Amino acid sequence: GTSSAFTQIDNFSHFYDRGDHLVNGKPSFTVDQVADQLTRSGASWHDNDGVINLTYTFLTAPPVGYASRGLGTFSQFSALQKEQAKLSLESWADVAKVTFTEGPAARGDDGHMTFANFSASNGGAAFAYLPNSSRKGESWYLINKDYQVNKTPGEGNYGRQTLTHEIGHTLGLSHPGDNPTYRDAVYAEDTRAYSVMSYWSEKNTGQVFTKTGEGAYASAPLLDDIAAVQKLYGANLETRADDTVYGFNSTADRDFYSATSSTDKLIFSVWDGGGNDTLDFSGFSQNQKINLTAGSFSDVGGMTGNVSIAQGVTIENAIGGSGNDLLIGNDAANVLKGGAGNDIIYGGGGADVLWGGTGSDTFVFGAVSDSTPKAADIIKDFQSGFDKIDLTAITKLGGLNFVDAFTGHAGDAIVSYHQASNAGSLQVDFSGQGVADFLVTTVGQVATYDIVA
Ligand SMILES: [Ca+2]
Ligand SMILES: [Ca+2]
Ligand SMILES: [Ca+2]
Ligand SMILES: [Ca+2]
Ligand SMILES: [Ca+2]
Ligand SMILES: [Ca+2]
Repeated sequence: GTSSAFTQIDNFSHFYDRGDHLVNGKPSFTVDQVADQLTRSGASWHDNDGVINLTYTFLTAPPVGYASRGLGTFSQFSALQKEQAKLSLESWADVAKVTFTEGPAARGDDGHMTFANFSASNGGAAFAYLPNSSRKGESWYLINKDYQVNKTPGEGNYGRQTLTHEIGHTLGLSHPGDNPTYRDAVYAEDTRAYSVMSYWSEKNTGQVFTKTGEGAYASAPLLDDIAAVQKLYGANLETRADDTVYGFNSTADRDFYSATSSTDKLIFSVWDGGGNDTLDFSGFSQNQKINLTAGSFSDVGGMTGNVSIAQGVTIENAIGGSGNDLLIGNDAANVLKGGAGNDIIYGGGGADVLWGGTGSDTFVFGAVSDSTPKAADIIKDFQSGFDKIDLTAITKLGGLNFVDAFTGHAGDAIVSYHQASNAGSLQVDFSGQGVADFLVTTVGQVATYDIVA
């Protein structure tokens, strides 16, 4: 078998797997299957420049025919709503080739949107129309004494998510399915852990973002939303194409990608056009499970399934917090830092740079190709007697034969140390060709007893 450490890594890497199986009695849909689902109406704005340029107006007066809509008193968006709306608009433009410019409809634009409030509850909390309808571009928001959610939209609250959700609808995204409850969902991932378009909470799929009496809602497009809107309009590869840090010490310049306190409730899906990026969750004290796999989910900031990387995005670095975290790299050369606590770090393929941080850290290797002589990982702060290099996924617990020189026998391993440069190394000849086919270098001495195999 393998160690528990490896099993924890493997289990997490597969924890949110989607497609080809039932979950909650419903088919599990992959991101692409949901992208189709969310765009099943066939409505979209049309381009051309290969970009959809929309204009939008915060209506200052009721349109012609307004009174017939049964919405009651019309009112213009407040400055706060306009500010939040713009942030919501921006979060969509960030991921797909659609732009929103405040202004009147213009012959040069691909469509025009309108935003406004109404006071009669009968109109519903908020609503919008698909771009193929006669009321294309419109979204309306209820505000009255009995319903105040839309009066103060803000990062993380439902008021902001409503703006995001309604704009998504005006862009052509349908709600995930047609006294309905999650039981009526067409697919398993129809919850707001995967899409802001969903009516159902993340609890239905097992994620935990918050507790009773508190609201926690992604302010920006989530994993499936991004897939859906890019399917419609193409991915916007221009955004944050330089190096970007998301989370703590964020350089993403987006309120929803920023954490400044251990109590922050991050719920976001990372879209990025390139560069050398980092998910920095160093400010959290809770156990985290960070997955750098494209399209995968992470448990961040004491919550679960709240962070994800959009399909097509390569995130290279991760920094855990003070909790006992799991860090899973991808094929790229990753820099993974555990932070305090007892972490389990899995670099994956490519030559990685691993920092255990303080605590007792375990560096897991699941395949020889994870760390070869020509592309070796380096553990920058290995602490013998406390840290561990775990090769059980490879050796299946068969053990290693620690020698001073490869004898041509498979399983032979060599622990070396270079006192002058405080550099250590673990070489292994798994295949038994008489030469190392696996290599891990360290800063700090490694002893045979620090190896789990
Ligand atoms: Ca970037
Ligand atoms: Ca990158
Ligand atoms: Ca940690
Ligand atoms: Ca650590
Ligand atoms: Ca890697
Ligand atoms: Ca590696």
